[PDB]
Amino acid sequence: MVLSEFEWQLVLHVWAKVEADVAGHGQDILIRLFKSHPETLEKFDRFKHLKTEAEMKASEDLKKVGVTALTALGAILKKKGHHEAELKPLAQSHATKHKIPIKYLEFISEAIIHVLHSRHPGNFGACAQGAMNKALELFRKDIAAKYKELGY
Ligand code: HEM
Repeated sequence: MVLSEFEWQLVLHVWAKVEADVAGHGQDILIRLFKSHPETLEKFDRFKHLKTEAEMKASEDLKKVGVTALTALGAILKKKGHHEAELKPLAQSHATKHKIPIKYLEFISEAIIHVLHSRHPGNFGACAQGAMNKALELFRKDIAAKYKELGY
């Protein structure tokens, strides 16, 4: 699949808004992921003992991990699909080191959309949501291709 230039424009304008508060978006995304899908927290050896939303909000480690993920995602999105070099190492680490199934990447994609809608009323309508859904789908499909090459 491919996104149109117009779809990329929508994605990257949204992402530039995310960049005004990367840490806050990252915290909200991971907390939404862990509350909606608690099994995902087990994959985080650095902070899998966290239990409550208040503990998660007080964790500097959770915040830093969220910032790193959003930073990498932003760098990849800015390649507008031409992201082979940037995405390959990430796909490899998630297959082999972190052991993240595709279903968990679907869960985090849902969390991203949810948080974008929650944090950006009036600036995240149907056009932007559809474009971001497609960009995240492309990201997941390209990761899945690398997973298949590894037999994961
Ligand atoms: C938008 C999707 C995601 C992006 C862009 C992303 C990006 C990253 C990056 C850049 C790193 C550090 C470098 C590396 O190890 O490759 C990382 C680490 C990690 N990721 Fe992801 N990730 C994503 C989704 C996920 C999901 C859904 C999970 C688990 C359910 C996960 C689990 C981990 C873990 C456990 C680490 C190590 C964290 C730590 O150091 O404590 N990632 N991720």
